[PDB]
Amino acid sequence: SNKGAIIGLMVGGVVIATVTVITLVMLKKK
Repeated sequence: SNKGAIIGLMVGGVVIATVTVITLVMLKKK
């Protein structure tokens, strides 16, 4: 359908993956 369609999920796929790492550290402040 579109080879570029995935190129847009690059920037949106890294951010959501970064916040997940920080979240784990948040609760670690226990």
